Amino acid sequence: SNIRENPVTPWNPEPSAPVIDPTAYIDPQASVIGEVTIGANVMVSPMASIRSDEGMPIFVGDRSNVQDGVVLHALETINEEGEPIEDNIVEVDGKEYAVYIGNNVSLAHQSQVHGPAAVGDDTFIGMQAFVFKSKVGNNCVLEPRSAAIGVTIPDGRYIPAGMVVTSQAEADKLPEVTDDYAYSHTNEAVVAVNVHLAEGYKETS
Amino acid sequence: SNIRENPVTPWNPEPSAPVIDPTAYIDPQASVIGEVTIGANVMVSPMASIRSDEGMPIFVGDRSNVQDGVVLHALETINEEGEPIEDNIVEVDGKEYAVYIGNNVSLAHQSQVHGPAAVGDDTFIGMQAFVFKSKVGNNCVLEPRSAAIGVTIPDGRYIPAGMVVTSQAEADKLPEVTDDYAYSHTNEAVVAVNVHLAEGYKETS
Amino acid sequence: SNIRENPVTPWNPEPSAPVIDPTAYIDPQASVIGEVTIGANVMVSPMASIRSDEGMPIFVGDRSNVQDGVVLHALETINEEGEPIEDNIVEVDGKEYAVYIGNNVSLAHQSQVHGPAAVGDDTFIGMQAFVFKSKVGNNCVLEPRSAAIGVTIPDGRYIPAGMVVTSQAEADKLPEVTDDYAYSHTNEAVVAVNVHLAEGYKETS
Ligand SMILES: [Fe+3]
Ligand SMILES: [Zn+2]
Ligand SMILES: [Zn+2]
Ligand SMILES: [Zn+2]
Repeated sequence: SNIRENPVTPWNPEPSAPVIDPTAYIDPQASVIGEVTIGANVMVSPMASIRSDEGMPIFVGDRSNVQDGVVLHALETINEEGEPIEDNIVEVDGKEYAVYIGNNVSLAHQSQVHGPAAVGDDTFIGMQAFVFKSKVGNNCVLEPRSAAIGVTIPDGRYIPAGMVVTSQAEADKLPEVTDDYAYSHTNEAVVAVNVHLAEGYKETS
Repeated sequence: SNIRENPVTPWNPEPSAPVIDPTAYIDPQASVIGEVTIGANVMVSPMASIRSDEGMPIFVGDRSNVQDGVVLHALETINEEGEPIEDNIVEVDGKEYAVYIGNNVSLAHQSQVHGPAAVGDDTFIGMQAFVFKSKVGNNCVLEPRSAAIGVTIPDGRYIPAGMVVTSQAEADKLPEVTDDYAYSHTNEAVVAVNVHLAEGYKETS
Repeated sequence: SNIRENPVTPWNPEPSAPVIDPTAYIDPQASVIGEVTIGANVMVSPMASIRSDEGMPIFVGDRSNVQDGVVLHALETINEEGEPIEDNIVEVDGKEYAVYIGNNVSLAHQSQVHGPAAVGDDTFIGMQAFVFKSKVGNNCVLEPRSAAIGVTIPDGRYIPAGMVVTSQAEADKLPEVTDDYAYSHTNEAVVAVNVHLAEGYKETS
């Protein structure tokens, strides 16, 4: 089966199975393993791998999409001594996650978000982009091949294609999304399309 | 099944199934969905995803190869009002495509071509490279980790490893493939090998 | 089947099947094809592709891990005339390989090692990183999105995130891993975790 429980390990005494909204579409060639919550109208495309086997949840909010070849995984959040590793946990609205993906977020083909990480609502994570040990605000755009490592990206900023942002000083000076910016409407178009695709694929299963 | 029709959606009243030449080899762990044409002696490797579900065809010419983990997909080419989005369509020899891959083209492991895009004959798209909203000429080489976004790459040029080309002024000044260039014969060697691999894999099915 | 022989071709008269230690865990959604040796306690994750069909072995040492979406493949090592192509072969401890991955090595999500290549013991190859025509020493760290092409990386060095190293002069001046370096203990933590994951996943099969 492509939707599976995680295994018993020293930090995981009890396997967890994914909680998937009935309106989500999970492609038969995607893999979803472990403590994962997937929200309404989410599309998970072929060859995506969402794997939550190192403790604590990976959450994917409503009307988000996880495109072909995308990987979601996270660093260990509970050591063998049962103790939570606080550095590897993100907090969003009073709850703890290994990876938090907000609502209306697009994770475009071959991108990767690796916990600890949070991605705010209405954000586009571009093709082949990378997010690790970072919090990405709402209404952001990571252009294709950009990366954010170890930083907080403020709401409404974009990272130009190919740029790798590793310092908070850099992240603080990223340009703003404006109406004339080439990717300012990309995420809303992509979300609308993928919500329709998920419904159409559901009608084939 | 790993070869599948695309779904019914507002822009796609009738599902299309892939048209695949009998001499092509499609790995059982690849995915090919929707309005896709695959030519003679093409090799499609494990974990590749070719997905044509947003309108108009993805074409892969004869003796081309689509290696492990490669993604082909395209932006919407027909809006919900049935109207063609001309910005998202490429024209090659009087025909319209969402993605056009020419003959004898190598899409090497983990690369991605995202429509609208065209790739001319005898071109090598290197490992992890990225092509989006671009036309790449014939006899070109994209070295590993290069990218072409929003540009036209003239015939016979190469992009050095890791370079991300986003402006036409940059693309116009790319170096030429010459006989002493390290990748000048790479594509022809790779094409010959993959044509033989496709035949050998066909004999195992 | 996801574990398969390679095909008969002009350079490969006899198919080879993978040799896999009984304590290794190969995910059902990974692909392993051809002349491949996988050592003890190795974890091979969903969507990884290890493909040895162009001659000579791909070796993955004990307690190594091959994470989601990783690709291992190699250039042709035997031409159609039966003659070994020495440029495309690496030698490690008196034996020849197309790709050699040492013991306790982590190939993190979406990375790729393409032969000819060798990766020494206790080395971390970071997320989305790329190694091709290179020898990477022991105790090295390739940070996410780094790449080494055509070079030898000395023992105990790291490549900063996003850096693409293509010249030996560059590789010779890479910084050293020290105890205060952010990734100095990452590989040992990741190896220990993955050895435990492999055992837990084995208990589900
Ligand atoms: Fe797969
Ligand atoms: Zn991970
Ligand atoms: Zn797409
Ligand atoms: Zn290859």
